[PDB]
Amino acid sequence: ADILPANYVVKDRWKVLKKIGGGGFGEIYEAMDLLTRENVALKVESAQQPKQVLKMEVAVLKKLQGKDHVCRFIGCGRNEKFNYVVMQLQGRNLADLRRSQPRGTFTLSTTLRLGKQILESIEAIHSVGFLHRDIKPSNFAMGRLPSTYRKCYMLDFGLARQYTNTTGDVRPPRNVAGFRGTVRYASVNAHKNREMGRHDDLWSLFYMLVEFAVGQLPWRKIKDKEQVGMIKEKYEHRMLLKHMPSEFHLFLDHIASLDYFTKPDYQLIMSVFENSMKERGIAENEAFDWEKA
Ligand SMILES: *CCC(=O)Nc1ccccc1-c1cnc2[nH]ccc2c1
Repeated sequence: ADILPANYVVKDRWKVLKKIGGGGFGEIYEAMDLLTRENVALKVESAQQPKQVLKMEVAVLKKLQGKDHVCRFIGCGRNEKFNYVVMQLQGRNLADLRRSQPRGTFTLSTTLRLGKQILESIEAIHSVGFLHRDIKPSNFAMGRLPSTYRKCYMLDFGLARQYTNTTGDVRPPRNVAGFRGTVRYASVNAHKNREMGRHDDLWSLFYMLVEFAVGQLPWRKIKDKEQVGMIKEKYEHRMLLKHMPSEFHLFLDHIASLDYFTKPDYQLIMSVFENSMKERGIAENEAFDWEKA
């Protein structure tokens, strides 16, 4: 049930090499560019598929050309079997690198640095009027190039939603909106099936880091969406920060004090990182855990 078989050629330029991603709403593929000879990420959506998501993916991707932490947009096109998008290919994702770590934990060096780069791409997308809503390790990756290999990127805009309007006002929230994502990094907003904000992409960020440092989350074992929520709804979030820098009592207070509407203070959270980095002699020119330096 693969949309393209190998050695298929889209638009006489992109020879499919293998599948690399699947899911409900599309398949992803490594392709050789036959024009420019580099390889590339070709994502594809069935033409008939009900939930025409890819197109909206390609709008976010296009508004974000210019920004860092975004794959270069190569091309898109549709025909009577599948719609396609072409973009730059990236390296190991964070989930996979995190598991590679002996203890399943990054140093605080690598965590705080990742922190800074993930937060930019979040602000970035907020800036062009979209929530990611599905923020997780496996949704970020590293470059594979001299020019990018120490660069962490953002993948998927599948679950993305616009929160503004044509001008720049905040769309009104739905009275309900059913969480459609990954439980482990879901806010309590999402568990309560309330319309997600920019703060909810920042809750996700918060929990991602805690797991990169500490190496686990309280609920990591559970897969019941409802349970997890009830635990997260009852848990003391300061208990996570017991082995984490004291600058993360601010990040937590800040996001616990936001709603849908209220814009987050991105600079504040960018400091919690840069301060904690400083009170620890951590430089950006430091190696990452996976590096063999
Ligand atoms: C530059 C993009 C990259 O390396 N990864 C990628 C490439 C091509 C298509 C998709 C992705 C991607 C998109 N959405 C996703 N949702 C879950 C996982 C992914 C990966």
